[PDB]
Amino acid sequence: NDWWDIPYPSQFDVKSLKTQSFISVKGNKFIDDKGKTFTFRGVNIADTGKLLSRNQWQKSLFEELANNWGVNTIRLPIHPVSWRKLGPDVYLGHIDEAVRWANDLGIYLILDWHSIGYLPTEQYQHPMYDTTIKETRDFWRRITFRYQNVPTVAVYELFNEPTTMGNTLGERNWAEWKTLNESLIDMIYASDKTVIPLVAGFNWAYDLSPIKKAPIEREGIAYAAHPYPQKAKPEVKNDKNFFKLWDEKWGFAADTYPVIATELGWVQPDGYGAHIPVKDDGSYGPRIVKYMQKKGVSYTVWVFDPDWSPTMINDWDFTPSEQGAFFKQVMLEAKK
Amino acid sequence: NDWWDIPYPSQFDVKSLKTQSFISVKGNKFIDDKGKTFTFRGVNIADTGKLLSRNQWQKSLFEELANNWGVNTIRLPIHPVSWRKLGPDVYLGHIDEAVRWANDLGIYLILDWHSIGYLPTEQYQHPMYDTTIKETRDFWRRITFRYQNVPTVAVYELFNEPTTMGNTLGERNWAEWKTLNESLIDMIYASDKTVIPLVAGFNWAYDLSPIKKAPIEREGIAYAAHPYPQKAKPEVKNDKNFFKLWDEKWGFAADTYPVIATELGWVQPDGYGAHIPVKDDGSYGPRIVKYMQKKGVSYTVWVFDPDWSPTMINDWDFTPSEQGAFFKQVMLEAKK
Amino acid sequence: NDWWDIPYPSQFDVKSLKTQSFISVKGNKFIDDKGKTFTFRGVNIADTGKLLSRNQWQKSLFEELANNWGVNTIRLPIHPVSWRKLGPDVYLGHIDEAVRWANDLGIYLILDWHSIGYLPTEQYQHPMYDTTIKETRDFWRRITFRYQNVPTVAVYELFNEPTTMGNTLGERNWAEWKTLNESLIDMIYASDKTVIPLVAGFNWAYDLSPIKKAPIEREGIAYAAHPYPQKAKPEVKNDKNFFKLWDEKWGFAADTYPVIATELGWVQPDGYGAHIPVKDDGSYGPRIVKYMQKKGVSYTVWVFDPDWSPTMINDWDFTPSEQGAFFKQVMLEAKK
Ligand SMILES: [Cl-]
Ligand SMILES: [Cl-]
Ligand SMILES: [Cl-]
Ligand SMILES: [Cl-]
Ligand SMILES: [Cl-]
Ligand SMILES: [Cl-]
Ligand SMILES: [Mg+2]
Ligand SMILES: [Mg+2]
Ligand SMILES: [Mg+2]
Repeated sequence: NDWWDIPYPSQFDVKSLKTQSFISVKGNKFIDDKGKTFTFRGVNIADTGKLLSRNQWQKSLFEELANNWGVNTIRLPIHPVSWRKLGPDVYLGHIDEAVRWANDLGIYLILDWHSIGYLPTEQYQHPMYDTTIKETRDFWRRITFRYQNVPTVAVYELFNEPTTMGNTLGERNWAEWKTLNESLIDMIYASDKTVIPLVAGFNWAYDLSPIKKAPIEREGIAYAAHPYPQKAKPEVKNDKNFFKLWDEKWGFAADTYPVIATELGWVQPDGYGAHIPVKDDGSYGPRIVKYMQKKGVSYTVWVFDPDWSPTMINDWDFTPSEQGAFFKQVMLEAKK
Repeated sequence: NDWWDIPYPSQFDVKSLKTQSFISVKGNKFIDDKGKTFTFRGVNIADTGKLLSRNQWQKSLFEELANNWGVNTIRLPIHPVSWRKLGPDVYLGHIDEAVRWANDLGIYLILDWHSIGYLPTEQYQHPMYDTTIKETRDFWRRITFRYQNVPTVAVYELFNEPTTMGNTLGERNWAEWKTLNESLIDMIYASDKTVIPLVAGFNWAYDLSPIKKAPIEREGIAYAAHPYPQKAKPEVKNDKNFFKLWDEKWGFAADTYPVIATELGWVQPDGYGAHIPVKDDGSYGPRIVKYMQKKGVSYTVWVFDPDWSPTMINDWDFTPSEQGAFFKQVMLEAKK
Repeated sequence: NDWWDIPYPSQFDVKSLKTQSFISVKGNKFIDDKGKTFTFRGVNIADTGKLLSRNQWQKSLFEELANNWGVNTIRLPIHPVSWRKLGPDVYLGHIDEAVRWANDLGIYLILDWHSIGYLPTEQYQHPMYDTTIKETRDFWRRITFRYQNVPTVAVYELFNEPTTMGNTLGERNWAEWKTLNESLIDMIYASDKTVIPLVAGFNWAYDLSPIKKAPIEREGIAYAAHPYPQKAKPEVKNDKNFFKLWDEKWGFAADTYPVIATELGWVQPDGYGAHIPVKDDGSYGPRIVKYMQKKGVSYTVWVFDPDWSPTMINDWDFTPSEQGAFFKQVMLEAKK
């Protein structure tokens, strides 16, 4: 163990993959490399470390989703605490497995640096999300180098949920956040220009309104939105009123840039692991789907896991939950 | 030990306390919530970890001080190395004990993030004081959330002693330091507006002169001063000359803002643990007391401990030292 | 093990040294304190931790170099990973040994904080070089205090090789880098004004061109250059064309400031540990020596070690390599 003999890193072997189209940004759409408009449709699964701990990190999970749930995309929420606990080298080795599985099934990955808080002050909602600017840069530097020229890995979601929690974490400042995303994007593009960065707004990735006046000044990006049921709070709960509020905060973005709702979903207020902002009577499902389909918005439901809520499944035999059965039918129909 | 099951933090239970007035800032004074002018008068004790290590962290210490030494305030100098060694969760559990003890005795706490150095460059006088901007923010975020609405915890002293040690630690810059304090204050006020932040100047919390032109731009704060005997160095040592020098550097602040001299004290030049700037023949005692009483300045003597110098006590039976006997009489008389 | 009893640091004992001239900057030259023009001529050796691990950290190494290789200078490349692995206290104790050895032999040390990457974003070429702004400041704070007034330690080389690796590590920005060096210099000069800071440019300490318009705004400094054989790439390889390219990027600096080429050297393209940018047929040796001698440039060859390449020696009996035999003759002749 001489530190001077520690190897320089290696890149994923693209020859190990079957042919797969690259996804790219064109105006306000994604397109495949055949030129056809593309929509990300799929789910989040849990952090790789959580799945490994219960022996659920396996190809059979991806096969279930691709073959039975109609997904074309899986979002991997890589939690900083798990990145550190497994260690970068081991974690990347498991992401490699996901790449191979996904490629074999013809589906795509969104790699999400899964933190919640305010990166400019390095203050977070919970220790599982704890990180630094330095560690965040390093994650993207390592990821972009390793998966250079890998079509399967389509989207780099830079920071899951920006929030200052009522300014208890710092003073939210769009200019500062914009500049930091631009810095990350520049590192990424210096290493791989074929990948799609995904940028989020404040109020837990809900409010993209700042981009009306001050969008990120880089091409080829998309914007994230997390339009959970309780984020908009109209006094009268109907399509028209939710649509208008969604329009104002995030939906407008889809007129100019591609948008991925990288989290959405619900559970009954008296259901399993129910909490604000995910409580709903179920009318939200058809509403958000109708709204997204109208605008051509892409999405990954939270979450295809039986422990973390709101769940899509009740157990590891994949018994569907209320929202699981709903979205499964939606995705299957969209696939046709 | 699954990291996703680590609990979110809880707040101190205010129902566990007896009725106690809140202290607040009004102009250049502190007032209690009955509207009466209030003066912090008390002592520092040692870091909680030091006391626990010798089994001296107990209610009987607070009882000695309240009943026999006339104090209405105790300053807790929380050293970053001890915060890390005990760990936040355990350290906060011991601060809870202090809150309950102090509340029962009708006295107040000043919570002091006890570092010495230059936080903007993260360089310090000694490793026991080592911290980062990130860790400092986190400390105040955790403290402010936990003690929301707790009258007993009156003052949040953001950073004990700013100094660049002759610019060996960085280039002292008031604008940069001011901005950082303002950032901390904003985090604190976003979580609890009833607490009093206490801000310090350069030259080891001695020089408040920068606030003449550029005071912190936030309401409800106070300023710290550490007017140890050797900080002012008049050629002729008398009341008039020390008073003028104190006026110029820190005393003037009390005309506009409340001031707490959160450290002061002396030992004979040939006494126990004697060092610059605490050496004095004893004439300093009546002088600083006269000066503070004239201006209505609050204070906490350093230190009610038999090991750390200058001591107020010779042993844990509370045998008074020279300065201990002096200040004990002063505080007892002021209490009457 | 009470953290409050951890000692404050001590300074190297200058009384332990024999008389040795201080080296200082005067215009574009170094001069000794007798007023005579001085040129650093010597070698790098490996990191102290690497040498200790094979029992090669000993005075006999310095004696070999001074007595048999004509050196007046040794550059110590202190790798951050090794600084952390040995720990500051132990590492400084070994640097003390080097100081005593070097002083006894009448030779000088360049202390090099041996990182490769972009310090403003804290991203690096390899983990052995990993550091932070905080740790880098702390290193120089500790070094400058300890070796105050020690003539033997002549040059503080602040950061070995700045590079953004094609902007994959961050966006190279001269203004930001300049400001950071100025910050380090100010810390150093606040502690010891007799030492020479050595500042490097981008493209792995190759490109000093930014200083034409925006030199570091501090007196008494020198500039580093690492003119390895493949850094300049003329289509026709001859003296004239290399000289012009070297002139443009780094050589011009020697007209106004002292310059130390703190790394240079070569190995045959099919030789031991051959890599870009050190591959050459050997014509580089006479060329760079001629160029440096013309301009009065100082230098330390990389590297007097049998493992790290390009080597000056084949084994620890000091069998010379191709470049070793070449530079040994050059230095011996220059000494005469
Ligand atoms: Cl927010
Ligand atoms: Cl809730
Ligand atoms: Cl200062
Ligand atoms: Cl002293
Ligand atoms: Cl560069
Ligand atoms: Cl190569
Ligand atoms: Mg890709
Ligand atoms: Mg309070
Ligand atoms: Mg020196």
